[PDB]
Amino acid sequence: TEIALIGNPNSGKTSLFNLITGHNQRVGNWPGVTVERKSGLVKKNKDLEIQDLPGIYSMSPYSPEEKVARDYLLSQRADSILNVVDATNLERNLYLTTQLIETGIPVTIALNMIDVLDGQGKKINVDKLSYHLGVPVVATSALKQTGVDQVVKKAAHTTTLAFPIYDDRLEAAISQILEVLGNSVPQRSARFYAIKLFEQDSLVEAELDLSQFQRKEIEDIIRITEEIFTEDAESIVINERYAFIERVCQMAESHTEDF
Ligand SMILES: CNc1ccccc1C(=O)O[C@H]1C(=O)[C@H](n2cnc3c(=O)[nH]c(N)nc32)O[C@@H]1COP(=O)(O)OP(=O)(O)NP(=O)(O)O
Ligand SMILES: [Mg+2]
Repeated sequence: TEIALIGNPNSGKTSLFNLITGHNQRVGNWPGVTVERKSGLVKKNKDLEIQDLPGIYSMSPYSPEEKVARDYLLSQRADSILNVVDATNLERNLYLTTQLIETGIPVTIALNMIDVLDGQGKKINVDKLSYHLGVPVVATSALKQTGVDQVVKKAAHTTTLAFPIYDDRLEAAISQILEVLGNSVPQRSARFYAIKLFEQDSLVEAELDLSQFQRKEIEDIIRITEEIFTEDAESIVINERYAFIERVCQMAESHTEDF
């Protein structure tokens, strides 16, 4: 079982990797430490091979190091994404998370640096956060060495799909683009690609070898949807992503009992 450590730079990926595998890979207090993939067997379960990757802020990234993690993800090798999330910068970290879920590779969140959040006198409702994100979440600290074995066990158990649901009208366009795509994208990641094409992402547009006919249909779908939303395609998706994350964070900061 192949488990990939994916998350923003400086979120504690390698720190967790080292704890999990017994390795002593490079860890530092600045973003951009890890620059290539490192594999290692999980000590407590030798059937699992975990992968340390350079940090990434989104799936439309701006450095060669970020490209290593993106290419790795879209190569379809991973069985599990162990998404390492900085608990003290939750909203910013969840941007990538929502794109990761869209790849259809099951996501498990290591809600890391929980000890820092503790010292800030702050709290995250782990169960609400997991419920609204539709993924398992385990609070971890690579510093205090807590939750680490638990989150790996959980990630492993996901390899044996709910996505963030946006505005109906955007969902209608994503479904239309999915139809146009057919088998021209890997089935598991289809939604990730459909959304990126809606956004007119340069990388995805160059990567996929779509026919003129597919491209014209997608163009027409985008134009129709922009007129429906009275907003440009790029903004539609970014805003939907932001609104989803905002709702999620408000749930995550809510410690009231649900009756
Ligand atoms: C006391 N440690 C720190 C507390 C706050 C900010 C930085 C540090 C620090 O001395 O450095 C690393 C570490 O110990 C610290 N750290 C990691 N996990 C925890 C954690 O769970 N709690 C605390 N307090 N600090 C943690 O964060 C820093 C980043 O860790 P990684 O290099 O593992 O991050 P990455 O995701 O692999 N970056 P990249 O390769 O994608 O560029
Ligand atoms: Mg690292």
